[PDB]
Amino acid sequence: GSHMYLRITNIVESSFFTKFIIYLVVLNGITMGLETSKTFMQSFGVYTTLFNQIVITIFTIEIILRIYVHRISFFKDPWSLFDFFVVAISLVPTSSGFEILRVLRVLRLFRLVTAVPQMRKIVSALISVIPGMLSVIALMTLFFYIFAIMATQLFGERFPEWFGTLGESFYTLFQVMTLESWSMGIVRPLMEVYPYAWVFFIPFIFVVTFVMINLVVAIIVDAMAILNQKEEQHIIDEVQS
Amino acid sequence: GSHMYLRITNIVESSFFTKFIIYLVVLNGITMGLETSKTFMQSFGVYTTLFNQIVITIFTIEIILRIYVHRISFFKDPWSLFDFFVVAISLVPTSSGFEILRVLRVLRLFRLVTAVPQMRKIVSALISVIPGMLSVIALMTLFFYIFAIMATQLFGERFPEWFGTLGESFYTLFQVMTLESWSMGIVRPLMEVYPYAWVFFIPFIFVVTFVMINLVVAIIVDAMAILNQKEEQHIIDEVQS
Amino acid sequence: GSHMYLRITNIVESSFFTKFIIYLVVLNGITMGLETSKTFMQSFGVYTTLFNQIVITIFTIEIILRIYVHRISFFKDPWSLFDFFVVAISLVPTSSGFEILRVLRVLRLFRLVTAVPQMRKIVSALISVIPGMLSVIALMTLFFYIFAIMATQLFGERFPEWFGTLGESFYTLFQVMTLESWSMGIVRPLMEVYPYAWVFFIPFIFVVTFVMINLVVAIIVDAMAILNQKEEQHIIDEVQS
Amino acid sequence: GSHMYLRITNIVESSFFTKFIIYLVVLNGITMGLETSKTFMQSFGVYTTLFNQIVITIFTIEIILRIYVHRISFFKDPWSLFDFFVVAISLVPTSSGFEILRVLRVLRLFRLVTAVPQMRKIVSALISVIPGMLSVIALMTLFFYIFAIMATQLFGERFPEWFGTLGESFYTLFQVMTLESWSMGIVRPLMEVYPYAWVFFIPFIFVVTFVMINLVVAIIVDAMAILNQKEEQHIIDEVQS
Ligand SMILES: CCCCCCCCCCCCCC(=O)OC[C@H](COP(=O)(O)OCC[N+](C)(C)C)OC(=O)CCCCCCCCCCCCC
Ligand SMILES: CCCCCCCCCCCCCC(=O)OC[C@H](COP(=O)(O)OCC[N+](C)(C)C)OC(=O)CCCCCCCCCCCCC
Ligand SMILES: CCCCCCCCCCCCCC(=O)OC[C@H](COP(=O)(O)OCC[N+](C)(C)C)OC(=O)CCCCCCCCCCCCC
Ligand SMILES: CCCCCCCCCCCCCC(=O)OC[C@H](COP(=O)(O)OCC[N+](C)(C)C)OC(=O)CCCCCCCCCCCCC
Ligand SMILES: CCCCCCCCCCCCCC(=O)OC[C@H](COP(=O)(O)OCC[N+](C)(C)C)OC(=O)CCCCCCCCCCCCC
Ligand SMILES: CCCCCCCCCCCCCC(=O)OC[C@H](COP(=O)(O)OCC[N+](C)(C)C)OC(=O)CCCCCCCCCCCCC
Ligand SMILES: CCCCCCCCCCCCCC(=O)OC[C@H](COP(=O)(O)OCC[N+](C)(C)C)OC(=O)CCCCCCCCCCCCC
Ligand SMILES: CCCCCCCCCCCCCC(=O)OC[C@H](COP(=O)(O)OCC[N+](C)(C)C)OC(=O)CCCCCCCCCCCCC
Ligand SMILES: CCCCCCCCCCCCCC(=O)OC[C@H](COP(=O)(O)OCC[N+](C)(C)C)OC(=O)CCCCCCCCCCCCC
Ligand SMILES: CCCCCCCCCCCCCC(=O)OC[C@H](COP(=O)(O)OCC[N+](C)(C)C)OC(=O)CCCCCCCCCCCCC
Ligand SMILES: OC[C@H]1O[C@@H](O)[C@H](O)[C@@H](O)[C@@H]1O
Repeated sequence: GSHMYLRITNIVESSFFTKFIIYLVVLNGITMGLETSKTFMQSFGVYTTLFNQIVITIFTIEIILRIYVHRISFFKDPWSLFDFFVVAISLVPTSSGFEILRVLRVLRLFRLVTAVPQMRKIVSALISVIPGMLSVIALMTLFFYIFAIMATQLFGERFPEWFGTLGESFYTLFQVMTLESWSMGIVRPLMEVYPYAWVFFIPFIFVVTFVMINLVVAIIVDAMAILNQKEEQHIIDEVQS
Repeated sequence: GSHMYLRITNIVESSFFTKFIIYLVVLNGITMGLETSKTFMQSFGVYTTLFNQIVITIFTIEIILRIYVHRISFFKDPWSLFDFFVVAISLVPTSSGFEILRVLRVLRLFRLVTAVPQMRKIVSALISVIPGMLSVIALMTLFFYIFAIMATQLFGERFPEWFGTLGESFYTLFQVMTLESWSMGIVRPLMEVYPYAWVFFIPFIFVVTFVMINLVVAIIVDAMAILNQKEEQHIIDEVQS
Repeated sequence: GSHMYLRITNIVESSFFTKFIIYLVVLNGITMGLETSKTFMQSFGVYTTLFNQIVITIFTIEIILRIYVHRISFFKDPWSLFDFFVVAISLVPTSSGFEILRVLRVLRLFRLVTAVPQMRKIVSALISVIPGMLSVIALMTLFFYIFAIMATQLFGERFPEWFGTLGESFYTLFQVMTLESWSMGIVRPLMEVYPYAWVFFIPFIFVVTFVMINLVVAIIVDAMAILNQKEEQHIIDEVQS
Repeated sequence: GSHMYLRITNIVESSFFTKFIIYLVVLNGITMGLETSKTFMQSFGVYTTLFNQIVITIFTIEIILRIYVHRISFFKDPWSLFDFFVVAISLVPTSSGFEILRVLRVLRLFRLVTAVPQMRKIVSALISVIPGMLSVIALMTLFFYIFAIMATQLFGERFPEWFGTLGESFYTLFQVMTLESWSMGIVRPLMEVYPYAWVFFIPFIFVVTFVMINLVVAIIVDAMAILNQKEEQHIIDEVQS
């Protein structure tokens, strides 16, 4: 709380600071689309590469400033950690030879989420449902795991591409979950060799489908139940009192 | 409010006027189906072309009359603006050389929506949900935008048809959203060259799917919550009073 | 109400009568599966053909008896009319030369629905939702109709199989509604010739999808609202009284 | 209740016993994944085969102990019966020559469900919805059965792979239910020979789809109705009393 501390603290926390960052993101966003065209890149490429290095500099300063202001409270904020790791990624230099990190640089456009509070509320809303499903996700994954193992050893030898490997079978089973080509592309070919392959995949399709629908039904109905508790208690004690 | 004004105002606003338009639309509707058959067109084509020019004349008169009656209130009515722009389109002549406008002429059948009030209520109902989703739509589109950029530069060089271009990648990503052939048609081919391509598309499939379902769940549950507020207040103050 | 009338009326209305019919249906049901195997048919075919003619005789008698008992009240009962028309179909003889009616004979197994009251309740439940959707169905069909006409004339000339005809276009548009191969099978081929074909089908996919989901959401939420009216009135007037 | 009985009864019922089993399952689970790699199997295969025989021994002892403790109450517990039949399967020796039972051995990983009570609650939750649907399932299956018979005899002769047989037709009809390639893969080929085949499959697609959605809607709305009964009674009699 020194006098130097509050100097920067009043900047960082200013609406102009936030607004300025958003301007940059929206600008670097448009810039990253244009960088997609080799035509544009041949003409104006050096400009954009610099604007890019400019922006990432600013964002590094910015993240350093917020760390001064917020201190340990910054590394316990998920939105700040995200901003951190996105900016960290952008710093690993293009010479790294692993172009994956060059492409991951686009994740900085997600600042337009962490910085706009109406976006934060949505993402928070969406994510909020997930912790109640962790056990169902675990059940589903165990299920996938068991069936991946059985598939690999029923079909891996004749169908190595689809089932030669735990991973390949996981992949194929996820594909059948989405029902994408599950019969013409997978199970019908399978059955020219394993005529009962349908006894594996149909029940797999039933379970996995039943569970997902039931997840959604339970979420709606159990929420409506809580809304009803809060209304019961209110009505019932405006009557008692 | 002159005496000439109300002369036409009583026509325009008459049930017979409305009924007459609907008759025409339903007639021009049947006519536009028959115009689809070259057989029919070879026999009776000139008849229909004229009936068509007739109807569009009437509709132009009609729209002019409603503008006299309603004045500035007409250009603040979305149903009137629609009727306007559909009739405007039909006026651009067949010589224009841009047959798109010739085909857009079919949109005049949508008068059967703007003119029948039971239809207006449905469309109004449906559209009513949209303004609350604008922020989610924006989040989704930003998401698509970020992933379109990463895809274009991970896969555009070897897969120009599916990913050579921001637009092509947008297209393909929408296709994967609907899950149409996402694995046999897209990701499996992709992985003969980029074995980890599944680390891109599966999480993309999870997010986009999770969000859409969660949109629907939130709409049902948040509405049921409002219905519960209005019932709380009623019950609670018939008790207080 | 004569003494002969009630003689048969007590049979027709007896539990044994109903039970007997169900036995027959379940028996003719098993029989119609076995008739599917040419092996079985070569061995036991003449037996089954007769059992079949037997059963349809009985059912004709049965339907005649119920008409005596129920009189005009029988032709105002949808379950009876169904039983009627299914038995009518079975009477048109195999010599007719239109094997469609030979196959429609299988519809008599649906007696196992019209005769078992737990089934009747389900089907009644399901059908009950439909009259409230008639206007939405009409909107959807008008929509399909307008888009079928535009598609036929944008794409019918180069793509006669998918769009050469109002009917063909209806078909294809229903296929795109279910999203079956809409992109790899239809729109991607289309775009090698009409690069903007995506401006037609994507918005078509949005509308048709939006509407169906919104139909379901409205049904759940509007029902929950009615359940809330009936509970309001009860609570509110046990308080008033 | 002898003194020897309670000796083992206190073990079986101990938290350490349960915990120990779970450790084993999670260990044999990891082991069954590694057994998937021929590389690993060539190096460490004999180890795993023994660990496997070890674990199944333990589980046999374990199941015998729980039978002593629980007696007839064990064969009326579905979770115990499952554990039983999974362990029974594992006992049939590898010499049996029916490798299906060798693969079914993986089902022992489902102990991680029967033994962890948070999992039991989920599966119990999910299964709980099913008994109310039995009649709808029956209606659906009758429906499939009737349509399988009609399809087999309309299309079995020209399309033996898809419809030559009651079973083949069942399969294909389930495929059309999931909408997987129903048009490009099935109905479009069908219509080059049977131009009206769409009069069969489209209504089939409507019914089967309508029913499934309606099942889900009814489940949500009928539950919300019960939640409303329990809240009515509470509110209404805190007012009466
Ligand atoms: C109602 C909820 C439903 C949730 C269902 C979840 C069930 C599990 C989903 C798994 C998805 C499919 C994963 C997959 O593709 O597996 C690949 C990997 C290893 O494969 P690998 O052999 O490297 O590569 C296969 C492709 N190839 C041969 C061309 C290189 O295989 C693995 O290594 C297995 C990875 C397991 C991932 C578990 C994901 C947890 C879900 C997170 C929750 C998100 C909520 C929004
Ligand atoms: C009862 C359950 C208890 C919990 C158990 C959870 C942990 C299980 C881990 C099992 C790990 C098994 C890994 C494995 O077998 O890898 C197989 C393959 C590699 O095959 P390999 O033949 O070694 O490749 C040789 C390559 N070459 C020729 C070039 C030399 O590589 C792959 O296929 C990739 C491996 C994907 C593993 C996916 C793991 C899913 C975890 C699910 C957890 C569920 C918890 C409830
Ligand atoms: C839960 C809500 C979910 C909403 C998700 C929305 C996410 C975004 C959907 C985008 C849909 C796909 C658009 C698409 O095809 O992109 C094409 C264009 C430019 O492509 P272009 O390169 O011209 O042509 C590609 C095809 N080709 C090469 C054969 C000519 O690409 C563009 O120019 C991008 C256009 C962006 C459109 C944004 C649409 C907003 C949705 C409206 C809300 C409707 C509610 C009923
Ligand atoms: C952090 C985000 C901030 C917000 C940013 C939103 C605005 C972004 C606009 C980016 C515009 C980039 C346009 C672009 O790169 O076009 C690429 C291609 C043309 O490639 P090009 O190589 O120029 O074609 C040469 C043709 N030749 C050979 C015959 C001479 O043409 C195409 O591929 C069509 C371009 C489709 C653009 C789709 C725009 C989606 C907007 C999403 C907005 C999300 C807001 C939350
Ligand atoms: C995990 C949840 C993520 C959710 C957000 C999505 C993030 C995006 C992940 C993107 C992964 C894309 C992987 C892929 O296959 O892309 C292609 C690259 C490069 O191909 P490469 O393997 O170099 O083969 C080149 C062959 N050649 C020379 C003949 C052309 O392949 C590679 O270089 C493989 C490298 C694997 C990277 C793994 C990245 C982990 C996720 C990123 C960090 C989280 C951000 C929130
Ligand atoms: C949320 C509700 C969604 C409802 C959406 C309904 C929208 C309309 C659905 C239409 C379905 C597709 C009909 C179709 O395939 O059209 C074929 C016919 C004439 O085709 P045609 O040229 O004879 O044959 C085409 C095939 N070919 C060339 C190989 C012989 O084309 C016609 O003749 C048109 C027939 C219009 C049928 C209208 C159906 C009303 C729906 C009934 C409600 C059921 C509720 C359970
Ligand atoms: C503003 C809307 C007002 C309401 C209008 C509703 C009534 C519309 C009826 C239109 C009837 C048009 C029939 C038509 O054009 O048929 C075209 C084709 C036959 O083509 P054609 O070239 O004659 O075949 C010649 C055969 N050859 C070479 C062997 C001699 O045959 C076909 O393609 C089959 C025709 C399918 C008709 C589907 C009708 C859907 C009704 C939707 C109603 C919506 C109400 C809200
Ligand atoms: C809203 C609820 C929706 C429920 C819808 C249920 C409707 C019926 C589903 C039937 C699923 C398809 C069964 C199927 O593939 O049929 C095959 C068998 C005999 O086929 P088969 O000729 O041996 O083999 C065909 C394949 N081939 C030629 C290559 C060897 O065909 C048969 O033998 C018939 C088997 C009937 C099974 C009935 C299943 C009851 C559902 C259980 C409820 C689960 C709830 C989680
Ligand atoms: C009104 C309804 C009353 C209830 C009726 C329920 C019971 C129906 C049972 C019917 C059994 C018919 C079995 C049948 O026809 O099998 C046909 C084929 C075998 O064909 P086949 O030509 O004998 O094979 C000869 C093989 N060869 C050349 C090597 C010598 O093999 C197959 O295709 C497999 C058979 C699949 C049977 C699926 C049964 C579904 C039950 C649905 C029950 C619904 C209850 C509400
Ligand atoms: C409308 C809602 C219905 C809902 C319940 C479903 C009822 C089932 C309808 C079945 C329609 C099947 C039509 C179809 O394409 O089947 C094939 C037949 C016969 O083929 P065909 O056209 O004779 O060509 C033979 C060519 N050859 C000599 C070289 C082999 O094709 C024909 O013979 C065409 C005949 C069209 C029959 C139209 C039937 C109307 C519906 C049945 C009455 C309602 C029952 C509730
Ligand atoms: O206590 C919080 C502090 O953590 C340290 O790691 C940093 O160097 C400081 O700048 C930060 O304020």
